[PDB]
Amino acid sequence: MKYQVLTVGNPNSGKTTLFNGLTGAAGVTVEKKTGSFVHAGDEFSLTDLPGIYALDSGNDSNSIDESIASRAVLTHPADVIINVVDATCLERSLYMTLQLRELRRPMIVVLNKMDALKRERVHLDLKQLEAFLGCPVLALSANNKEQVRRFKEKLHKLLVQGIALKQIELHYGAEFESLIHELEPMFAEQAVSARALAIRALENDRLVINGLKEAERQNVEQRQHECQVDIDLLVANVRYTYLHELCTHVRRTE
Ligand SMILES: [Mg+2]
Ligand SMILES: [Mg+2]
Repeated sequence: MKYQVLTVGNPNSGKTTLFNGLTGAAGVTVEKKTGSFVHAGDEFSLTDLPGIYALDSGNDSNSIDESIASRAVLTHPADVIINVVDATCLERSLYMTLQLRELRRPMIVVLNKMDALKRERVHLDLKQLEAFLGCPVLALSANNKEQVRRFKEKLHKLLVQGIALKQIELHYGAEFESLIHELEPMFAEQAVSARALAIRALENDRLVINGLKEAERQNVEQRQHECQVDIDLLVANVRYTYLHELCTHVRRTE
């Protein structure tokens, strides 16, 4: 059975290096490479998504690479999404990981360059990271082809066994959570989390909004204005707080 795998991550996070090591052999050719490798009589079509720092659609140009990647994660179905994070800049790369896990999609966090972090006298509790994120957090180094081969086996087992996904608990605020629950039913029948789609709708992500009827569009529009706090400010603040406490727990100074 053929399995669709999406490799997404920050630019220069090792996301590209993993894809080339695994698969061997468009209009966004910056970071749109499709590859294939076979393991245990099953095929693995991989799509290297452009390196991005956050999720955002475009049509405004200068953001085509980002728009392509954001669109794929939100529409293009995939059996698992390999999110590569560079341990050296841990906090920076986790912003997309938070948005990714919010989608409630099969996810595998692959921590890269863990060896370099040891040299900086920084140690990481990968196990504690797995508990907070609720998704498989695997650690390797994409440079090591030996470790890359070991990763193929872990992925195949994980894909067949099923990816256990413990929903991330965020609680932006009852003020925001009330609005989210009111828009959740519109996105029930999707491929991504209905909750996440409403949050993106409340952030005025036109990509999600354009799939809405004009009437439902006006209903969503009104919710943005009938707020005592700016949606963008509130969402960003909650996301930052979670990231900071997460990093301070799993990290260790010497
Ligand atoms: Mg109200
Ligand atoms: Mg209109």
